[PDB]
Amino acid sequence: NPKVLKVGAIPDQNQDVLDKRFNLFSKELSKQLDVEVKYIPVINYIAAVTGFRTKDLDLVWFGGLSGVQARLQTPNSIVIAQRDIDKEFKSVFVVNKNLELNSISNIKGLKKLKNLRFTFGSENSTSGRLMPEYFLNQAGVEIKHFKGKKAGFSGSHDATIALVNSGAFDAGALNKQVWENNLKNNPKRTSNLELFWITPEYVDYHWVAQGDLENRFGEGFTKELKSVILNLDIKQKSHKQILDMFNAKRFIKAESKQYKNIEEIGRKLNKI
Repeated sequence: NPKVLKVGAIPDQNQDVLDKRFNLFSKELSKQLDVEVKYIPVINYIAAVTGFRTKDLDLVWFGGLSGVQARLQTPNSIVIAQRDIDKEFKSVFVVNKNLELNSISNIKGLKKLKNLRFTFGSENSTSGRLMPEYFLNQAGVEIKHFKGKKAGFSGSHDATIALVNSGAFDAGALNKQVWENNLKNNPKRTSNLELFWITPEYVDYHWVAQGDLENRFGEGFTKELKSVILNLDIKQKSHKQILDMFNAKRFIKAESKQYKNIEEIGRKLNKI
Protein backbone atom coordinates (compact mmCIF):
# COMPACT_ATOMS: atom_id res chain seq x y z
CA ASN A 1 0.00 0.00 0.00
CA PRO A 2 2.07 2.93 -1.31
CA LYS A 3 -0.21 5.75 -0.10
CA VAL A 4 0.10 4.56 3.52
CA LEU A 5 3.13 5.58 5.61
CA LYS A 6 4.01 2.43 7.52
CA VAL A 7 5.55 2.80 11.00
CA GLY A 8 7.54 -0.06 12.52
CA ALA A 9 9.58 -0.64 15.64
CA ILE A 10 11.88 -3.23 17.14
CA PRO A 11 9.86 -5.22 19.70
CA ASP A 12 12.03 -4.27 22.67
CA GLN A 13 9.21 -4.18 25.18
CA ASN A 14 5.87 -5.96 25.62
CA GLN A 15 3.40 -5.50 22.77
CA ASP A 16 0.85 -3.64 24.93
CA VAL A 17 3.40 -0.86 25.48
CA LEU A 18 4.38 -0.84 21.76
CA ASP A 19 0.79 -0.70 20.55
CA LYS A 20 -0.02 2.31 22.72
CA ARG A 21 3.16 4.20 21.87
CA PHE A 22 3.24 3.62 18.10
CA ASN A 23 -0.50 3.99 17.51
CA LEU A 24 -0.43 7.42 19.23
CA PHE A 25 2.69 8.43 17.36
CA SER A 26 1.15 7.35 14.05
CA LYS A 27 -2.03 9.36 14.70
CA GLU A 28 -0.09 12.52 15.39
CA LEU A 29 2.08 12.04 12.21
CA SER A 30 -1.09 11.48 10.27
CA LYS A 31 -2.59 14.80 11.47
CA GLN A 32 0.58 16.80 10.82
CA LEU A 33 1.57 15.20 7.46
CA ASP A 34 -1.97 14.83 6.17
CA VAL A 35 -1.34 11.22 5.05
CA GLU A 36 -2.53 7.84 6.32
CA VAL A 37 -0.13 6.38 8.85
CA LYS A 38 -0.32 2.85 10.28
CA TYR A 39 1.79 1.08 12.96
CA ILE A 40 2.64 -2.46 11.69
CA PRO A 41 3.92 -4.75 14.48
CA VAL A 42 6.62 -7.41 13.90
CA ILE A 43 7.46 -10.62 15.76
CA ASN A 44 11.17 -10.00 16.44
CA TYR A 45 14.13 -7.67 15.71
CA ILE A 46 15.13 -9.50 12.53
CA ALA A 47 11.60 -8.97 11.25
CA ALA A 48 11.92 -5.20 11.70
CA VAL A 49 15.18 -5.22 9.72
CA THR A 50 13.63 -7.50 7.02
CA GLY A 51 10.38 -5.45 6.85
CA PHE A 52 12.49 -2.38 6.23
CA ARG A 53 14.63 -4.15 3.58
CA THR A 54 11.51 -5.33 1.69
CA LYS A 55 10.02 -1.83 1.88
CA ASP A 56 7.07 -3.13 3.95
CA LEU A 57 7.98 -0.59 6.69
CA ASP A 58 8.75 3.05 5.83
CA LEU A 59 9.74 4.64 9.15
CA VAL A 60 11.12 2.48 11.97
CA TRP A 61 12.25 2.95 15.57
CA PHE A 62 15.43 0.89 15.56
CA GLY A 63 18.11 0.05 18.06
CA GLY A 64 21.71 0.85 17.31
CA LEU A 65 22.64 -2.57 15.95
CA SER A 66 19.40 -3.28 14.15
CA GLY A 67 19.39 0.21 12.60
CA VAL A 68 22.92 -0.37 11.31
CA GLN A 69 21.83 -3.77 9.91
CA ALA A 70 18.80 -2.21 8.31
CA ARG A 71 20.75 0.57 6.69
CA LEU A 72 23.40 -1.83 5.36
CA GLN A 73 20.68 -4.02 3.76
CA THR A 74 18.72 -0.99 2.55
CA PRO A 75 21.05 1.49 0.83
CA ASN A 76 20.32 5.22 0.86
CA SER A 77 18.01 5.11 3.84
CA ILE A 78 17.94 8.11 6.17
CA VAL A 79 18.74 8.58 9.86
CA ILE A 80 16.03 10.92 11.16
CA ALA A 81 16.17 11.40 14.96
CA GLN A 82 17.00 10.00 18.37
CA ARG A 83 16.47 11.01 22.02
CA ASP A 84 19.05 12.81 24.17
CA ILE A 85 19.61 9.58 26.14
CA ASP A 86 20.41 7.66 22.94
CA LYS A 87 23.68 9.59 22.67
CA GLU A 88 24.73 8.32 26.12
CA PHE A 89 22.85 5.04 26.49
CA LYS A 90 23.67 2.35 29.07
CA SER A 91 22.90 -1.21 29.91
CA VAL A 92 22.44 -2.80 33.25
CA PHE A 93 23.40 -6.24 34.45
CA VAL A 94 20.83 -7.53 36.97
CA VAL A 95 20.88 -10.58 39.26
CA ASN A 96 18.26 -12.64 41.05
CA LYS A 97 18.37 -11.89 44.83
CA ASN A 98 18.63 -15.64 45.72
CA LEU A 99 22.27 -15.53 44.61
CA GLU A 100 23.26 -12.95 47.30
CA LEU A 101 25.79 -11.58 44.85
CA ASN A 102 26.65 -7.97 45.50
CA SER A 103 27.25 -5.21 42.91
CA ILE A 104 30.60 -4.47 41.25
CA SER A 105 32.64 -1.34 40.45
CA ASN A 106 35.13 -2.41 37.77
CA ILE A 107 34.32 -4.18 34.52
CA LYS A 108 36.59 -7.09 35.70
CA GLY A 109 33.97 -8.02 38.36
CA LEU A 110 31.80 -9.46 35.54
CA LYS A 111 33.97 -12.59 36.10
CA LYS A 112 31.51 -13.30 38.97
CA LEU A 113 28.84 -14.19 36.35
CA LYS A 114 30.87 -17.18 35.21
CA ASN A 115 29.09 -20.54 35.67
CA LEU A 116 25.70 -18.83 36.12
CA ARG A 117 22.59 -19.21 33.98
CA PHE A 118 22.71 -15.96 31.97
CA THR A 119 20.23 -14.39 29.50
CA PHE A 120 20.68 -11.56 27.04
CA GLY A 121 17.79 -9.84 25.25
CA SER A 122 17.30 -10.17 21.54
CA GLU A 123 20.21 -11.70 19.67
CA ASN A 124 20.19 -8.36 17.75
CA SER A 125 19.80 -6.00 20.74
CA THR A 126 22.35 -3.28 21.34
CA SER A 127 21.61 -2.74 25.04
CA GLY A 128 20.54 -6.31 25.77
CA ARG A 129 23.17 -8.28 23.79
CA LEU A 130 25.83 -6.52 21.75
CA MET A 131 27.17 -4.12 24.31
CA PRO A 132 26.76 -6.57 27.24
CA GLU A 133 28.70 -9.27 25.33
CA TYR A 134 31.38 -6.68 24.39
CA PHE A 135 31.92 -5.75 28.02
CA LEU A 136 31.71 -9.37 29.26
CA ASN A 137 34.43 -10.14 26.69
CA GLN A 138 36.57 -7.25 27.92
CA ALA A 139 36.47 -8.91 31.38
CA GLY A 140 37.47 -12.33 29.96
CA VAL A 141 33.92 -13.69 30.10
CA GLU A 142 32.63 -15.55 27.03
CA ILE A 143 29.26 -17.20 26.45
CA LYS A 144 30.95 -20.64 26.81
CA HIS A 145 31.68 -19.74 30.49
CA PHE A 146 27.96 -19.68 31.44
CA LYS A 147 26.04 -22.68 32.78
CA GLY A 148 25.40 -24.96 29.76
CA LYS A 149 28.13 -23.23 27.64
CA LYS A 150 25.36 -21.04 26.21
CA ALA A 151 23.34 -17.96 27.00
CA GLY A 152 19.68 -17.24 26.72
CA PHE A 153 18.29 -14.67 24.27
CA SER A 154 14.96 -13.44 25.69
CA GLY A 155 14.06 -11.26 22.67
CA SER A 156 13.08 -8.16 24.64
CA HIS A 157 14.06 -6.10 27.67
CA ASP A 158 10.78 -6.82 29.43
CA ALA A 159 11.33 -10.56 28.78
CA THR A 160 14.81 -10.44 30.29
CA ILE A 161 13.51 -8.88 33.47
CA ALA A 162 10.76 -11.51 33.69
CA LEU A 163 13.19 -14.44 33.18
CA VAL A 164 15.71 -13.31 35.74
CA ASN A 165 12.94 -12.22 38.20
CA SER A 166 11.26 -15.67 37.99
CA GLY A 167 14.57 -17.52 38.58
CA ALA A 168 14.57 -19.16 35.08
CA PHE A 169 17.98 -17.46 34.81
CA ASP A 170 20.33 -16.18 37.49
CA ALA A 171 21.39 -13.00 35.72
CA GLY A 172 20.81 -10.91 32.67
CA ALA A 173 21.46 -7.67 30.84
CA LEU A 174 19.13 -5.02 29.53
CA ASN A 175 18.27 -1.44 28.53
CA LYS A 176 18.94 0.75 31.68
CA GLN A 177 15.96 3.02 30.92
CA VAL A 178 13.59 0.00 30.73
CA TRP A 179 15.02 -1.33 34.05
CA GLU A 180 14.63 2.03 35.92
CA ASN A 181 11.20 2.33 34.30
CA ASN A 182 10.15 -0.97 35.90
CA LEU A 183 11.98 -0.48 39.24
CA LYS A 184 10.03 2.68 39.99
CA ASN A 185 6.75 2.16 38.15
CA ASN A 186 5.97 -1.60 38.02
CA PRO A 187 8.02 -3.02 40.92
CA LYS A 188 6.20 -6.44 41.06
CA ARG A 189 8.25 -7.35 37.98
CA THR A 190 11.56 -6.57 39.68
CA SER A 191 10.76 -8.01 43.15
CA ASN A 192 13.58 -10.56 43.04
CA LEU A 193 16.12 -8.41 41.17
CA GLU A 194 19.11 -6.35 42.26
CA LEU A 195 21.37 -4.10 40.15
CA PHE A 196 24.68 -5.79 39.49
CA TRP A 197 26.59 -3.35 37.24
CA ILE A 198 26.09 -0.26 35.07
CA THR A 199 27.92 -0.18 31.76
CA PRO A 200 29.79 2.62 30.10
CA GLU A 201 27.83 4.74 27.57
CA TYR A 202 27.24 4.01 23.88
CA VAL A 203 24.75 5.19 21.16
CA ASP A 204 21.45 3.36 20.69
CA TYR A 205 17.92 4.07 19.47
CA HIS A 206 17.07 5.97 16.32
CA TRP A 207 14.44 6.53 13.71
CA VAL A 208 15.24 5.45 10.20
CA ALA A 209 13.22 6.38 7.06
CA GLN A 210 13.21 4.91 3.57
CA GLY A 211 15.14 7.05 1.11
CA ASP A 212 12.57 6.99 -1.70
CA LEU A 213 9.55 8.56 0.03
CA GLU A 214 9.42 11.65 -2.26
CA ASN A 215 8.20 9.39 -5.13
CA ARG A 216 5.11 8.34 -3.12
CA PHE A 217 4.44 11.39 -0.95
CA GLY A 218 5.79 14.30 -3.01
CA GLU A 219 8.74 16.69 -3.02
CA GLY A 220 9.89 17.72 0.50
CA PHE A 221 7.95 14.98 2.39
CA THR A 222 11.09 13.65 4.08
CA LYS A 223 12.13 17.07 5.41
CA GLU A 224 8.56 17.62 6.59
CA LEU A 225 8.52 14.20 8.29
CA LYS A 226 11.85 14.88 9.91
CA SER A 227 10.51 18.26 11.04
CA VAL A 228 7.34 16.73 12.56
CA ILE A 229 9.36 14.36 14.73
CA LEU A 230 11.96 16.93 15.78
CA ASN A 231 9.20 19.52 16.53
CA LEU A 232 7.21 17.36 18.96
CA ASP A 233 6.75 19.70 21.91
CA ILE A 234 6.26 18.52 25.51
CA LYS A 235 4.29 21.81 26.18
CA GLN A 236 1.49 20.38 23.99
CA LYS A 237 -0.87 17.75 25.52
CA SER A 238 -1.06 15.15 22.73
CA HIS A 239 2.68 15.54 22.03
CA LYS A 240 3.47 14.99 25.70
CA GLN A 241 1.42 11.73 25.75
CA ILE A 242 3.69 10.46 22.94
CA LEU A 243 6.97 11.82 24.38
CA ASP A 244 6.27 10.35 27.84
CA MET A 245 5.84 6.94 26.12
CA PHE A 246 9.42 7.33 24.76
CA ASN A 247 10.59 8.47 28.23
CA ALA A 248 11.94 11.68 26.69
CA LYS A 249 11.35 15.43 26.67
CA ARG A 250 12.04 15.75 22.95
CA PHE A 251 13.57 14.13 19.89
CA ILE A 252 16.82 15.48 18.51
CA LYS A 253 18.77 15.16 15.30
CA ALA A 254 20.79 11.98 14.61
CA GLU A 255 23.21 11.04 11.84
CA SER A 256 24.73 7.84 10.40
CA LYS A 257 28.33 8.71 11.43
CA GLN A 258 27.31 8.38 15.11
CA TYR A 259 26.94 4.56 14.77
CA LYS A 260 30.52 3.76 13.65
CA ASN A 261 31.42 2.24 17.07
CA ILE A 262 28.29 0.07 17.11
CA GLU A 263 29.05 -1.11 13.55
CA GLU A 264 32.67 -1.93 14.50
CA ILE A 265 31.65 -3.83 17.63
CA GLY A 266 29.01 -5.62 15.57
CA ARG A 267 31.67 -6.74 13.09
CA LYS A 268 34.00 -7.93 15.85
CA LEU A 269 31.22 -10.02 17.37
CA ASN A 270 30.09 -11.37 13.96
CA LYS A 271 26.70 -9.72 14.47
CA ILE A 272 26.32 -7.65 11.36
